[PDB]
Amino acid sequence: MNASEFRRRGKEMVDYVANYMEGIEGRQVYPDVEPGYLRPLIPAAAPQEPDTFEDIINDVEKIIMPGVTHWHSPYFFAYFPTASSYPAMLADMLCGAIGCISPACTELETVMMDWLGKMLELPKAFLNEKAGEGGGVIQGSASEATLVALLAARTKVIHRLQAASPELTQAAIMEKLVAYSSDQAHSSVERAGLIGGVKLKAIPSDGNFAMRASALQEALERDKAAGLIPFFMVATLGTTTCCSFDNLLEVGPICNKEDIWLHVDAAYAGSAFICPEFRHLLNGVEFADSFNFNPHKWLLVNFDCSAMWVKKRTDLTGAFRRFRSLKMWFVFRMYGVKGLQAYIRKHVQLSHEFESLVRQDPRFEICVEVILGLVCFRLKGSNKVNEALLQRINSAKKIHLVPCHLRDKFVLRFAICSRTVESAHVQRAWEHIKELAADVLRAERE
Amino acid sequence: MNASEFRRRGKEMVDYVANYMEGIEGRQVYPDVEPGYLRPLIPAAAPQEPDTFEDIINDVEKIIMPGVTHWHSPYFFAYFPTASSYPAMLADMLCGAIGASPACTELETVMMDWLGKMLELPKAFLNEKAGEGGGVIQGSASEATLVALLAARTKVIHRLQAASPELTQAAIMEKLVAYSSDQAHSSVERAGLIGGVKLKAIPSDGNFAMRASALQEALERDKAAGLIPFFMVATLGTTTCCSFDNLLEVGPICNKEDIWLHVDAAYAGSAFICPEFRHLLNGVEFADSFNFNPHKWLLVNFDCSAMWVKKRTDLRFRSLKMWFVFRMYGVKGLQAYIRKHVQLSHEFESLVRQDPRFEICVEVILGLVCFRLKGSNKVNEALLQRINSAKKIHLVPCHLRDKFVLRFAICSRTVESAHVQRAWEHIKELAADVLRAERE
Ligand SMILES: Cc1ncc(COP(=O)(O)O)c(C=O)c1O
Repeated sequence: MNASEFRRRGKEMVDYVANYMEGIEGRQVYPDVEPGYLRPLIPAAAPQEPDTFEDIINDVEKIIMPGVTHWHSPYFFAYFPTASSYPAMLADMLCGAIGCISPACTELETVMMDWLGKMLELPKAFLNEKAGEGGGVIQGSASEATLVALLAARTKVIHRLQAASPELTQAAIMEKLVAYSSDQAHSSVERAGLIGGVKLKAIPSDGNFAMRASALQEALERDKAAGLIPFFMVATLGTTTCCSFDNLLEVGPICNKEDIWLHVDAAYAGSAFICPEFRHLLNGVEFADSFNFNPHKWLLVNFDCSAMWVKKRTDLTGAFRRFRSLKMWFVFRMYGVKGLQAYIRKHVQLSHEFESLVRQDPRFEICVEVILGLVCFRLKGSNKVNEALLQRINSAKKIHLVPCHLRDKFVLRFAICSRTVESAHVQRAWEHIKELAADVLRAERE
Repeated sequence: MNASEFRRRGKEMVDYVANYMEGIEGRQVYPDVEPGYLRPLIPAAAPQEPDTFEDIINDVEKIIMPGVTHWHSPYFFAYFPTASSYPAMLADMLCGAIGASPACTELETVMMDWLGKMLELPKAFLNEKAGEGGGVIQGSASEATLVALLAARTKVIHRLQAASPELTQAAIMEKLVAYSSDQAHSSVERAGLIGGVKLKAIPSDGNFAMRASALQEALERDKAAGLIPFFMVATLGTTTCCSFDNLLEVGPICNKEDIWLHVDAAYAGSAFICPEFRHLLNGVEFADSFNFNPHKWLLVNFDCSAMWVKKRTDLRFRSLKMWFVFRMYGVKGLQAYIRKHVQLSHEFESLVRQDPRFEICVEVILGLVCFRLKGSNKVNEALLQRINSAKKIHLVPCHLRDKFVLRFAICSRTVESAHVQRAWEHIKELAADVLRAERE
């Protein structure tokens, strides 16, 4: 098709999109289709002549929609929020026109990482605006980022021990290397240790599911005693399981003095640190060698955006593609800092709403302190009761919740995710959960 | 911003984008601004209140455009891998709104069938209810080559162990050999290193095609030296020139010698939707796997690389975009698209044959012309250097044998023979100046 025809149809698709979004509340979030429903609906071969746009869009409604998961539904309460903003869509559009994989890309990235750095109020050591030795950079995921960090640290320690002891071979050194994370850390850490070919050990967390000084130091002594070599440690701010926070201020100086590279994975919670109410949870970065979080989670930049800063950017070269700063730029300019702060606080509020609806009911309990946007709750009593509860919910198909385990407790996770969630939805949700609970607790007397 | 702001600014962006594409002829293909230009044009910190859309798009022209490459220019005469058609942009827009997905798994299966029939692969390769064999979208062609090689590795190991229970996997692998043309895309070499097997190049003939004589030789030399051939990559539309391995001669030898025959159609594979070109693909019946990237010529986004196997046992929502592109051009549209480009190629080819200073190195079949200035390597390097220096068009070189070469690829959506005329005349001029200098 020619330019002029894209105009008619692009604008049409813009309308089609807006509609889908405006009416999204109406859709059953999860698909109920029987395998192989699709093939009969689509012809055996490609068409010789072009089809009409009318026919194709109809077909998107009739054929594709029924078979897709609508995660932008405000009724999606699983995992963590996944960024989808209209400003990013507009960027993707432009970005599709230009194409990408020169200087505007690299430069807007550096400057955007500086914008974001100033927002999270990071130590100047991570910022390269005033000529600093460190800087920011966009990765595809927290996981990739953690890997990039593990491998920079690996390279580092090798270059150190070899400088001080030339006779020493790479193979012989990596045999000894040990890395760390909290027992609450994310799989991406294990992934990294295996790719990086080193040993990974978990530190036991405390009753707030946080890594502390004493526990980390036990570990280190234990492994140094056996001749192993600490080189890398990941600290999680906003664990996947229950949004708990490693004690960065306790752990930072330890890592420093033990010549252990400290990476802070803040993939979800990191977004909230642009609000002064939450910035303190980040106190400690001072000590970190690298810091990462996912704007494509809670900062409205559409997927593929992961933000990482390092104290020494040449440390990073040791590890040896797209135009993502454009999205960031659009999102930041189209919302402003204030608007972003509001986005965050609106979720946090709604999470506290749900929280206090649960407390208020003598039958339930909160399991972890509710810090920001995730609620870990439970029906008082047996696990089995709560596995029963989650079944009912997940079977009813109105909402969907993801259980986790906290030591020995089975726990239900409610997560404020979507861009358009209001107080109304959260309430509707809690109704549904509470009907189903009473049902369960009544089938408990039989 | 809310949904009705987006109905407005979204349609506005549709306009900005179309304008962009339409006037693209006029833009210089390469930035003429230095790393460092951007920071001072843009404030030091993010704004507190929302900026206006109007000020943002103005900033895109004034600030972003000078700093950007413009690979969608007709004057970009190489393969732009992240190039996209309009139907693809329409798809992306929807894909954004949407974002465990039964529709995306199943559409992909049907699209692979569509592509399949378009290329008219033998019935075997079809996943269309036949049972045996089938097709899959791999990440990239490198990833495909590696998948075939692993499948092939596994096959030979089982084969040899059934015959000789004593042989160990390790003892076997140490002796395995893989082959490909000496024009084999780099991604064969990588697949071998990861598969931990020996890779040897088969020398091509006067046409840069792999032939029986050369294949048999290597199988003889290596079998006798106690090695075991197990895998080969035949290339259809090489990445240096636009060469074509002879499947008719190579195929039968593979089947006989138990060599697994993977065909790498690369970029060229798309041309086989046209009857004129299907003869270059005769031989696939012998092949065990077949791969190509439809991005190049079937106007998709390159997240896509199609691969089929004769036997399936031996082994992001992409499908939507495919569906949109195929549904929106039609087969005939797609065909006209390849055909136009081939035509532009033969037109550039003429201009080249019509100047005695230049030669043509490889038969021009598809959208690529390999030519140079008659004479010396030195000379040509100098000509390429000053073409890129002028930044008005872009070309990439390659080495065929021992000889530097200029590749002219007609690849963009908007290319017309005017752009070709204008580019050739540009290439003549700087060749004059280059020739002069050489005399000194
Ligand atoms: C002949 C050939 N094989 C393999 C490849 C690799 O393609 P991809 O980058 O999609 O893996 C290319 C593309 O550049 C090619 O031209």
